[PDB]
Amino acid sequence: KLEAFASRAKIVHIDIDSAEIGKNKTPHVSVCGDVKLALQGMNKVLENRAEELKLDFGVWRNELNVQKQKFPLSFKTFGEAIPPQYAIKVLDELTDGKAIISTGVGQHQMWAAQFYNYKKPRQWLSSGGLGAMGFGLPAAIGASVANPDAIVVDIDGDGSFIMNVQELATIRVENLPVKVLLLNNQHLGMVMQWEDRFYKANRAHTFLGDPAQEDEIFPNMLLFAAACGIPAARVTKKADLREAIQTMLDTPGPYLLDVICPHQEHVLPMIPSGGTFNDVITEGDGR
Amino acid sequence: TFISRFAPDQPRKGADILVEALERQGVETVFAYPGGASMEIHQALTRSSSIRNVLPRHEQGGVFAAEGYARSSGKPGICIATSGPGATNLVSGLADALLDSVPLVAITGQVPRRMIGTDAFQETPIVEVTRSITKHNYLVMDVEDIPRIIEEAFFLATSGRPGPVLVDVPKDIQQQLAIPNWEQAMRLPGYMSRMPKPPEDSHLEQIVRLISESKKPVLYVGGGCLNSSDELGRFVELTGIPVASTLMGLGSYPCDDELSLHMLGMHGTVYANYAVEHSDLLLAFGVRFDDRVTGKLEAFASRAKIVHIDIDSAEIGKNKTPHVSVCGDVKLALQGMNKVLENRAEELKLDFGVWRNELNVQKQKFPLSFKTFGEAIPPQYAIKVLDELTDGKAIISTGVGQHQMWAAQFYNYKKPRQWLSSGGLGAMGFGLPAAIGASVANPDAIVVDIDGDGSFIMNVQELATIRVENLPVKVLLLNNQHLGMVMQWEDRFYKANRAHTFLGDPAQEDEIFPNMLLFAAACGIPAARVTKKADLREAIQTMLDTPGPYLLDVICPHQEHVLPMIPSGGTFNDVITEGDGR
Amino acid sequence: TFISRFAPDQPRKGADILVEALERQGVETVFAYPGGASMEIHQALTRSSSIRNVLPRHEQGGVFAAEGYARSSGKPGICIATSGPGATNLVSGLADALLDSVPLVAITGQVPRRMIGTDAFQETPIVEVTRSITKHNYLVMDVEDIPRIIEEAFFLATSGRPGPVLVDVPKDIQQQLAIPNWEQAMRLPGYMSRMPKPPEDSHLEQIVRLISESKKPVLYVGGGCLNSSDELGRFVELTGIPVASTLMGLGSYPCDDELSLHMLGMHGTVYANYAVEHSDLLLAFGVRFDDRVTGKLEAFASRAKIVHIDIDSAEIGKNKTPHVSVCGDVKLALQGMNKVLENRAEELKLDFGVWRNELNVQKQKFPLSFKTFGEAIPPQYAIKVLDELTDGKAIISTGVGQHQMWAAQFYNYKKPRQWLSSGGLGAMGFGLPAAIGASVANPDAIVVDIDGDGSFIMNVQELATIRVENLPVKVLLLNNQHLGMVMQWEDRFYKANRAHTFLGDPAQEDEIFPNMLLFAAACGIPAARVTKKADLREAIQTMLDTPGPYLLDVICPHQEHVLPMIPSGGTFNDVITEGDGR
Ligand SMILES: Cc1cc2nc3c(=O)[nH]c(=O)nc-3n(C[C@H](O)[C@H](O)[C@H](O)COP(=O)(O)OP(=O)(O)OC[C@H]3O[C@@H](n4cnc5c(N)ncnc54)[C@H](O)[C@@H]3O)c2cc1C
Ligand SMILES: Cc1cc2nc3c(=O)[nH]c(=O)nc-3n(C[C@H](O)[C@H](O)[C@H](O)COP(=O)(O)OP(=O)(O)OC[C@H]3O[C@@H](n4cnc5c(N)ncnc54)[C@H](O)[C@@H]3O)c2cc1C
Ligand SMILES: Cc1ncc(C[n+]2c([C@@](C)(O)OO)sc(CCOP(=O)(O)OP(=O)(O)O)c2C)c(N)n1
Ligand SMILES: Cc1ncc(C[n+]2c([C@@](C)(O)OO)sc(CCOP(=O)(O)OP(=O)(O)O)c2C)c(N)n1
Ligand SMILES: Cc1ncc(C[n+]2c([C@@](C)(O)OO)sc(CCOP(=O)(O)OP(=O)(O)O)c2C)c(N)n1
Ligand SMILES: COc1cc(OC)nc(NC(=O)NS(=O)(=O)N(C)S(C)(=O)=O)n1
Ligand SMILES: COc1cc(OC)nc(NC(=O)NS(=O)(=O)N(C)S(C)(=O)=O)n1
Ligand SMILES: [Mg+2]
Ligand SMILES: [Mg+2]
Ligand SMILES: [Mg+2]
Ligand SMILES: [Mg+2]
Ligand SMILES: [Mg+2]
Ligand SMILES: [Mg+2]
Ligand SMILES: [Mg+2]
Repeated sequence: KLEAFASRAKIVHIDIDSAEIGKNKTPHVSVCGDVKLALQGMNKVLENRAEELKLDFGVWRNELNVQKQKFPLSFKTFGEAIPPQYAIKVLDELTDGKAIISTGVGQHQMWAAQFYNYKKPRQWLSSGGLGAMGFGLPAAIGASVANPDAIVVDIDGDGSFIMNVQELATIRVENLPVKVLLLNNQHLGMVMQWEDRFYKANRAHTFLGDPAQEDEIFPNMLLFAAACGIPAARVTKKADLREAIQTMLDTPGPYLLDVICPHQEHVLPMIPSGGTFNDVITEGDGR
Repeated sequence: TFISRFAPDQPRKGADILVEALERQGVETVFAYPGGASMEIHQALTRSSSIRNVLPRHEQGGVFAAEGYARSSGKPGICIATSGPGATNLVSGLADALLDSVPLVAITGQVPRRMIGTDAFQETPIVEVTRSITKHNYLVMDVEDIPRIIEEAFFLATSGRPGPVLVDVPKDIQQQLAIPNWEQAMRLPGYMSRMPKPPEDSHLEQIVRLISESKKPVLYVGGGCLNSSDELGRFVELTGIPVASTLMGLGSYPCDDELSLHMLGMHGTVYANYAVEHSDLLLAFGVRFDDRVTGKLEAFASRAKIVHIDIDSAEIGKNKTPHVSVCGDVKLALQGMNKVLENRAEELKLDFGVWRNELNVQKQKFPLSFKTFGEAIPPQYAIKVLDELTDGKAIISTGVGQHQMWAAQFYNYKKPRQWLSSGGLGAMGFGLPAAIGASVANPDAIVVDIDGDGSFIMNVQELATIRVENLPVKVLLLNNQHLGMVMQWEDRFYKANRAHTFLGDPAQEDEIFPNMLLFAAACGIPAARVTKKADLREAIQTMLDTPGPYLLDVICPHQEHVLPMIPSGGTFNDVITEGDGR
Repeated sequence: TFISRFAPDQPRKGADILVEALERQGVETVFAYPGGASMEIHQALTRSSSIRNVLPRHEQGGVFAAEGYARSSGKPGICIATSGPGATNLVSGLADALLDSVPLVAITGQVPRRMIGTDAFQETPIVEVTRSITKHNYLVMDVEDIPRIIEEAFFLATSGRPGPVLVDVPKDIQQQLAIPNWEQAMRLPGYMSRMPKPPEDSHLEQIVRLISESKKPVLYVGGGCLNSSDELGRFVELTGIPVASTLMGLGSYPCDDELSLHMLGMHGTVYANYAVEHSDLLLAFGVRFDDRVTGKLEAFASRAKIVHIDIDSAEIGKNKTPHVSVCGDVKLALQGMNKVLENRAEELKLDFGVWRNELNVQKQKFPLSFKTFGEAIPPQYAIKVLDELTDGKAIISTGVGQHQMWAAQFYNYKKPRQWLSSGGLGAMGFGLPAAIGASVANPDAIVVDIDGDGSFIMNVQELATIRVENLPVKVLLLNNQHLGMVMQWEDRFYKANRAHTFLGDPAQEDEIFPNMLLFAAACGIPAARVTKKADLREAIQTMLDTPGPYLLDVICPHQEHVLPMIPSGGTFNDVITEGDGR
C-alpha cells in the first residue's frame, strides 16, 4: 500500500530514468542521473565536512538491532527432513559466499535471496520484474561462459528447472561447470503457499508429481542429468546434505543435486498483496 | 433532481439519450454543424429546451468557439460535427485544446457500425486520427454505453489536467431505441487511482522553509493557476515575492500590480527574465517549462532552487529537474502554505524589499517600449488605449503573431479567464471564433478580438455566426498587410528576404488588401477603418459604444517588431532589446 | 539533363536540397503557407527560378488547391505547410485525396529532431495523425535521406492507385549542410513487387467471350478511367455497350453521346440504375463499388456476370464478388481488348440494339427533369445554361450538397479532368480552392466553381488568393440560403423539422444573408446577383465575358430537391422520382 510506505520519511530518489521519479511515490528531493556519480559527489562533501556534521545514528541502529534480534529470519527443522533454507545456508558456507547464484521463480527463489550472503553485486541472477520460471538453468549457462573460473550454482525449483531442462544438453556439450542445486518439493511451491493462506489449501493444479505413485519423486530429475551425461545425486536426509553439496562442488564439470524438501514449508515473513507493515505474517505453514 | 423529457420505462433513440446525457452534465450551449452522420443528434437537440446550439460556418470555428467558451468560463466546451470532413475539420482545435489543457468534449458522427472500415461514404477513422492529439477518445459500439461514455468523457476532460475528449458515435447507435441506465459506474480505475492526493504538510513545510532561507525568490506562474487567483494573491501578500507569468497564466496575478513582473520568456519583459536568471528560489506553480520560457534549459534559472507544483506527474522533472516537487492541485498547495505563512508570520519575518528594488531598477531601465512614427498608429499604443477605455475588464481573444504578443504585453488583465489565446499550438484563426464562445458564455461582458489580418481572414466566415447569433463581439483588427511574426524573423535572421509574407495585392501595393470592412459589411456588421493616431481614441470608443458587433480596421506600419526578443534556444544574455525593419 | 543551381561538390542547406528534389520531379507550382518550422523551405523556394508558389490564405485551401491542380492535369499536387497548426489544417485535404485517389505530395515542417516528443512549440505528431488518411508518410531523420524520400514520395503518390504522401521535415534537417546523392535507389521492394503486371491475354479473351454471350451488358465506369478516355471510346465503338458512369468518372465517356447513360447511383438517372438492375454482364472498369452506387449490395446487379478491372487488388471482391477479375491498368486492359474485338470483329457480330432500345425507352419515360416556378431561377436550368454558353468545355469544380449533384446531372462533360468534386470524403469548401489549382494548371481554360452558399463561405478567404494571383476563376454560386442536402433529408425523413440548416439571418428572414457580393468586393472581384430567370442567361454571359475573376450570386428557391433519389441502403425499386419541400 503506497500510502503506508515510508509514511513518516523525507524521500530522496536518485534514478537515471526521469520517468521513474515521482511515478508511484512522490519524493521531496530528487536527482535524475547516475547514482554512481551522485555517491562520488556526496562522498567528497561528507569527507570534508566530516567533523562539521558529526553524524551518528547509533541510537537508530540499536532500535533496528533490537528488531533484528527479536524477528530474525527463521526456519523450522522437522526430523531428518532437509530444510530448504538450511540447504542454501550450507551452500553459502561451503562456497564462502563467493559463488554466482542463478535461480528460477518461486519459494526456492526467495530462500536463495534470504539465506545466502552475497558479498559483491552480479553474483545474484534472478528474474525479479517479470519473474519468469525456467530462467535459472540457462542464466547459469551465460554466467559460466562469462566467468569460466567462477562457481556457478543454479538454485532451481522442480517446476522451473523442467521448463528449460533441454539446456542440460547445452551444459554438457559446452563443458560448463554449472552446478544445479535443485530444491525439489514436488509442487509449484509459491502457488501452493498462496493456496494454503488465501484459498483454504484447496489444491488447483499445483502438484507436479504422479498421483498414481503419490509418494514417489516424479519426475526423476537424476535421469534428466543422466540423459545429458551430467553427474547427478539425490539427498533426502539432513545429515547427508553437507557431504552431498560438497561432492557437487568438488566434482569437476556439471553436477545436479536433487535436494528433497518437505512441501509444507512457507516463505516467511510475508506481507499480503497491497498490505502494510502491520499486516506482516511471521509464522505458519501448511500442516 | 433532474427532470427528463421521457418516462423511465419509455424507450428513446440513442441520439435522445446522448442529448439528455449532456443535459445531466449541465450543458447549456453546444457548437454543432449538421451532417448525414449526425442528423439524428441535431434532431434530438431541437427536442431539448435547455441546450442551445450555435451553428458555426466551419467546424474549425465550432471547436475554436468551444475553446473560447471553455477558456472564458472554466466550464467544458462542447462541439459537435458530422463524420468525415466534419470530424477532420475539428483536428486543429483538438490538438490546440490538448497543448493548452482546455476542457473540451467533441462529439462526432460516424458511419453505422456495420460499415466501419469499408471506406464508406464520408468515413474517416477519426479515433485513430485524433488518438495522439486528444486526452482520450471513444468509439461507442452499443447504445447502452452512451450514459457511461458521456460521463467518462466530461470527467476526463475536466478533472486533473484538463483536455479534449472525443466521442465517436455511429449513426445506427443514434437510431437504436433503448432505456438508458444513468446509474452506471465509470470504468476508469487506473486513472482515478493515479489522481493526485491533497498535498501533504511535510512537503508544504519544506517550501515555506526554502522561502525564508532564500534572498531572491521569483514566482513562475502559469495556466495551472487560472482557478487560484485568490489563493495566489493571498500567497503574495504573505511573502512579497514578485510574480512572473507565462502567456497562459496572464491574469492569475494582476498585471497592474507593483509586484507584477508581467510576462517572461521569448517575448517577456527584460526584468521578468532577469529575475529568473539571477534567482535563488524559483516557485514554478502551474507551469510546464516550455522552450518559449526557458530557451537553453541549462542557462534557465541556473542559480535557483526550483520548486515545481503540478497536477500532472509527467511534467515534474520533464525538462528541468527540480529540488522540491509537489504533485497535486496548486490551489490546495497555496491554501496549505497560506495557513503556515499566517501562523508563523512573525516567526519568519519575511522581507524581500532588497531583491524587489534590484528588480524595480531593471523595471525602470528596461521597460516595455514602443516608438511612435509621425501620425502612424503604433499597434502597442492601440492596445493600450483599448485597455484604458475598457478599464482592463474586457475579455480578450487573439490570433497568433505580432498582434498576439502586443495584446499580451500592453493589456493589464486583472482576473484570469480574460485572456484567450492559442499558446501551445499557436493556431491562427483562433481569435474570432474564440470570441464567439466567450461572448456566449459571458453575455454581459466586453469581448474584443485583437486579431491580425492573416489570422482574421482564416476563419472570417464566422462573422456570419456573430451576426445571426447577435453577439456583441468587437474586432480590433491590427492590420499590417503582412504575416508579421514571420516577417520579423525574416528581418532578423534572413536578411529581410520576403518569402511569401505579404498579404496584400502587389499590383495595388499601397492599397489595403483585402478590404476587411466589406467582410463585415457582407455579414451586416458595422465597420470602420482608422489610420491616423489622433483618430484612434475616438474610433475605439465608437467600437465599444456601438451596440452589437463591430470591426475596427486599425492600420499599422508593418516594420514594427515585437520587443524584447530572445532567439530560439538562447539565453538571457542573448536578449534583443532594440531594432525594427527600417 | 538537369541543371542545378549548386556545384556537385558544394554543400547546401537541406531546404535547398528539398527544393531541388522538387525541381528534379518536374514541379512547377506549389501551394505553401509559411511558418516557423518551414521558413527555411520558403527561403529556398525564392532561390528557385522554376518553382512558383501560390500563397493561400488557409492551409486547407492550400491542400484543396493542390487537389484541383492534380485532378485537372493528372500531375501530382504539392502543398507545403508549417508544423503544428499548419499541418493540422491539411488533414481534411489529405483524407479527401486518399478517398478519391488523387496524387498529392504534402510537405510539413517539424520541430528539430532533438525536440520531437517534448510537447515543443507548435509540435504535433503529424505522421501519427495522418497515417490512416494517407497512402504513406515519412519522417526525415537525416538530411541525406531527402533525395530518396522525395523520390519515393512522388513515386508512391502517382503510381498504382494514386494517393497523398506526406513528408515531415524537421527544421534542423532543413538547416544542415550536405551534398545530395541523386542516384540513390528507392527502398520500396515490397510495393514494387506488388505492382500489377500488364494483363494476360487469357483473362482478356474470357471478357470478350462473355461480351458475345451476353444480351444486356452495361459499362460501369469510374475514376479509374480518367486516363483511358480514348481507349474507352474505342472500346464502345467496337461493342456498342451503354456507359454508366460514377460521380468520379464523369467525362471518361462523353455525357452528350447517344450511348451515355450518364451517372448512376443514389442520385443517378433512373435509366442508368435500371440498366444495372436488369443487366447480365456488368463491366466494372475503374470503380470501387461504393454504397452510393450499389445501395443494398445483394440487390445490386443481381442478374449480372460481374467483370471487375482494378489496379488495387484490395478492391476486387471487397464488397461485390465478381465472376471474372483483372488486376492491372484498365488502360492496358482496354488496349488489349480493342485488338481482339477488332480482329474478331466479323466473327463475333456484336449487336446490342435490342438492349439499347430497352434503355432508350426508360431514357424517354424517366429523364432528368426540373420544374420551373414563376420567374424563380431553377438551379438545374442555371447549370444547363452554363453548359450551353461554355460549349461544355469548361473546368467545373464544386462544393458538396445539392448544387454538387445538379452540376453532375445537368452538365455534359466531354473529356475527363473537367469535373473536380469531392466524392469520397465529400468535403465542403472544396470548390473554390480547387478552382484555384485548376486555373493555375490550365491558365487558358474556363474555370467555373459551381459552389453552394454553405460550401463557398467555408473557404471564402481564398477569394484573396484569386485576386492576388490574378486567376480567371468564375464563381457560379447557387444560393438557396440553406444547407440544401441536409434540408432535403429533413423534408423526406424527418417531417421537414429544421435542425440548424438555415444559413441566413432569422431577424431579416427574407434578406439574402450573407451578402456574398461584398465578399467578392472585399477582395476586388467583380460580382453580380441575378434573381429572375429571364436575366440569368445574360448574367452568366457577363460572368464569362468579364476578364479575370467573377462571382455570380444565383438566387434559387430552397424547396428544390435533387431527383431522382435512392434512400440509404435501398434498392432500385425504392427510387424516389418526384417531390419537393412545398
Ligand atoms: C507566437 C507565440 C509566442 C509565444 N511566446 C511566449 C512567451 O514569450 N512567453 C510565454 O510564457 N509563452 C509564450 N508562448 C506560449 C507558449 O508556447 C506556451 O503555451 C507557454 O509558454 C507555456 O504555458 P504554461 O507554462 O503556463 O503551461 P500550460 O500550457 O498553461 O499548462 C498548465 C500546466 O500546469 C499544470 N496544471 C494545470 N492545472 C493545474 C492545477 N489545478 N494545479 C496544479 N497544476 C496544474 C498542467 O499539468 C500543465 O503542466 C508563445 C506562444 C506563441 C504562439
Ligand atoms: C453528396 C454526394 C452524393 C453522391 N452521390 C453519388 C452518386 O449518386 N453516384 C455516384 O457514382 N457517386 C456519388 N457520390 C460520390 C461517391 O461517394 C464515390 O466517390 C463514388 O461513388 C465512387 O467513385 P468510383 O466508383 O469511380 O471509385 P474512385 O474513388 O474513383 O477510385 C477509382 C477506382 O479505380 C481504381 N483505379 C484507379 N486507377 C486505375 C487504373 N489506372 N486502372 C485500373 N483501375 C484503377 C482504384 O483502385 C479505385 O478502386 C456522391 C458524393 C457526394 C458527396
Ligand atoms: C513461466 C511461468 N509460469 C507461471 C508462473 C507463476 N508462478 C509463480 C509466480 C510467483 O510468478 O506467481 O505469479 S511461482 C510458480 C511455481 C514455482 O514452481 P517451482 O519451480 O517448483 O518453485 P518452488 O520452489 O517450488 O516455489 C508459478 C507457477 C511463473 N512465475 N512463470
Ligand atoms: C494556421 C497557422 N498557420 C501558420 C502559422 C505560422 N505563423 C506564425 C507562428 C508564430 O506560429 O510561426 O510558427 S505567426 C504567422 C503570421 C501571423 O499573421 P498575422 O495574423 O497577420 O499576425 P501579425 O500581427 O501580423 O504577426 C504565421 C504564418 C500559424 N501560427 N498558424
Ligand atoms: C465540411 C463539411 N461539413 C458538413 C458536411 C455535411 N453536409 C453534406 C453531406 C452531403 O456531406 O452530408 O453528409 S451537404 C451539406 C450542406 C451543403 O450546403 P451547401 O453548400 O449550401 O450546398 P447545397 O446546394 O445548398 O445543398 C452538409 C452540411 C460536409 N459534406 N462537409
Ligand atoms: C443529409 O445528407 C446526406 C447525403 C447523403 O448522400 C447524398 N446521404 C445521407 N445519409 C447517409 O449517408 N446515411 S448512411 O448511409 O447511414 N451513412 C454512411 S452516414 C453515417 O449518414 O454518412 N445524408
Ligand atoms: C517565424 O515565427 C516564429 C515565431 C517563434 O516564436 C515566437 N519562433 C520561431 N522559430 C522557432 O520556433 N524555431 S524552433 O525553436 O526551432 N521551433 C521549435 S520551430 C521548428 O520553428 O517550431 N518562429
Ligand atoms: Mg538447522
Ligand atoms: Mg517446486
Ligand atoms: Mg504614444
Ligand atoms: Mg475558413
Ligand atoms: Mg499581420
Ligand atoms: Mg426551363
Ligand atoms: Mg446551400
